[PDB]
Order: sequence, then C-alpha cells, then structure tokens
Amino acid sequence: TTVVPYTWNVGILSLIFLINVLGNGLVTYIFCKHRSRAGAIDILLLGICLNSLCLSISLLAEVLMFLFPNIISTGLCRLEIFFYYLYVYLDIFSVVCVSLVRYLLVAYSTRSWPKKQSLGWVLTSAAWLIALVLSGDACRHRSRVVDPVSKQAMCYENAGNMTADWRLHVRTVSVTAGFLLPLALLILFYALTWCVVRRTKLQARRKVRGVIVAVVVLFFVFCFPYHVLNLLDTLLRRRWIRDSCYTRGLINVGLAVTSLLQALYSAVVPLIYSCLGSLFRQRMYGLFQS
Repeated sequence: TTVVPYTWNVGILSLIFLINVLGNGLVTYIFCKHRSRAGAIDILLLGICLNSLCLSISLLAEVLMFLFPNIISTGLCRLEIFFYYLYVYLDIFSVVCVSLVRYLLVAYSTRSWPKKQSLGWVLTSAAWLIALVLSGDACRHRSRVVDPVSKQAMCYENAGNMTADWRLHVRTVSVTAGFLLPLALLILFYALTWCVVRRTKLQARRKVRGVIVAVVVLFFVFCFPYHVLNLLDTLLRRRWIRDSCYTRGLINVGLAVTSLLQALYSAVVPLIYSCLGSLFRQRMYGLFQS
C-alpha cells in the first residue's frame, strides 16, 4: 500500500517547489546585489539558499514524471535523484560549515582572516565538491524499468543481477556520509566553541545574531526526523534489528510523513531570512510593495 495519495503528494511537492524557488531566488538576488560588503557567514547563509534551489529541479522532474508517465526515461530518473541527493548532502554540509566558522570566529578573534568572504567561499566549494561526488556516485544506475505485474514504467535501481547490492549500497552511503559524520562534526564544532568561550570567560561583547540560530534550529526540526527514520529503515534492510510486518508498515508510514518535512525545510529557509534579517526584510518588503 501507499500512505500518501497521488493528489496530496503532487500538490504538496508543487507548493513546496513554488515557495522554494521564489524565496531562495529572491534571497540570492538580494545577496548578489549586496555581495561586496558580505562576510563568511553571509556566504554560508547564501549557500543554504543555493542548496534549497538544488531541490527545485529534483521536485520539478518528479512532478513532471507524475503528471506525464510518457516522458519517464533514464535521463530524468538520473537527474531527479542526482539533484535530490545533492540537496540532502548540501544542507547538512552547510550547517556543519556554519558551525565551523563560528568556532573560528572565536578561536582566532585577534585575526582578521576568519571574517572575510574567502573563508566562506572556500568552505562552500569544499562542501559542494563532496556533495557532487556523493550524488553522482549514487545516480549512476537509476533507469527506466517496466514491472511485469502492472505493465507501467517507473524509475528503479536496475543494475543487473546486483540490483539488491546497489540498492543497499546507496542507502548505506547516504546514511553514513550524510547523517552520521556531519552530525558528529557539527557537535564537535559547537562543543569546541562553547569550551573556548568557557575557558576564556569571554566578555559580554558577545551578542546573539538572530538569523544564524533560527536556521540551525529549524534544520533539526524539519530535516532531522527524515534522517533518523532513514537510519532506522537502513537498519531494517541490514537485519541489525528484528523483522516484522507491523514494524515495516510503521516505518513505511513514517518515511512518507518525514520526507515531506525535509522538503518543506527548503520553503522554510527563505522565510527565516525575510523576517529575522533586517536587510532581507527591508528589500523584500520594498519589492513586494511595488
């Protein structure tokens, strides 16, 4: 059985695509118009918008394949899954980079190099290269297959006699490289920032930045559930926890619910900037008053 009907899934993904594209395109436009006077964390926060825009192509492809089964082909199956994994890796990598740069802003406060655009660009490129490698590795075999039992085409993991091995390998790579290690690095950098602040008893000149914290919190809100349920699913398919029809159906429902949350983070991200950021709020308010 399928948990979310066709109509609900298509509508939700279409609305998410619309808001994603509009919000992150506008944010990137404003950022490119005011680039010259930006900092490292500004570049990272723009990188989050670029990550969200990656998902737009994936969702557009998926929606067009739903609407038009006729155009389902190997090329679209590759492209959709490529952009999907690109988004999934890039979001967590960008959060890790944000944590790294705030660590560096305190570890090297006496230096000026932690606060330049150069650090943001270097970190963004380092994240993008890794995400591209990981996504391209996964999107190699997904092609057009026809089920004998229903005589309809669909995107599938067909890889020959080794289809199951590839199916397991892709999920294992996703879990290990896109949830576990990035989370450990994130925790490490925040713990180091807190430790260095505690050890120095840094003065009250430290004052909170509204935008940075909200995005990091809403990431753990809208995206973490999908990754944890993916980990549970992969544990099912590796027989590290016990099999059961009830458990399988429970996780089948859960994956359906949480996958929509993770896609909704793309729409959530630009709205955080449009309200908690003074520059984005002003500019977008002026644009919308036109």
